[PDB]
Amino acid sequence: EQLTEEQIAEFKEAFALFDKDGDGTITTKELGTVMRSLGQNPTEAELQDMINEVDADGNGTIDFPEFLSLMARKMKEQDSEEELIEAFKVFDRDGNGLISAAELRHVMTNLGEKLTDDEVDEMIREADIDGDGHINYEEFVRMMVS
Ligand SMILES: [Ca+2]
Ligand SMILES: [Ca+2]
Ligand SMILES: [Ca+2]
Ligand SMILES: [Ca+2]
Ligand SMILES: [Ca+2]
Repeated sequence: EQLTEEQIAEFKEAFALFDKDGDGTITTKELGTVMRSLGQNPTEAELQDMINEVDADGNGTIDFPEFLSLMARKMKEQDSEEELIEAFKVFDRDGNGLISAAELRHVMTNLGEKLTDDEVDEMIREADIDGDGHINYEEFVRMMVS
């Protein structure tokens, strides 16, 4: 058990948008063509780093198996990111990109923990890097995963 025929089809369709000449490989050049379509014009050096990070057999191009592997890991990654984003948005009651002491205390109460200002301030101090007395998304993630 790993993937359905439909999943593999969608993986192939995506690979094809990179493999411009259908040779079964994505090169630095082909990756460049796609990115240039998306508004980025990376250097050959930048493209080669992008390939080297995922070309497992060090053969210089990415094959469909190599793509499946990097895709599956990116998707799981994005699942985790999304959970963190949705949580940050539960806490950032006003959406200004920062969890304040008042916001955190409000959400904690509803989460079942009726906290004092001193307690919530200590929580924030633990996570606060830029010293602004608020928890911004990076600070939230860094604490939640470490
Ligand atoms: Ca190709
Ligand atoms: Ca660049
Ligand atoms: Ca390869
Ligand atoms: Ca806020
Ligand atoms: Ca902060």
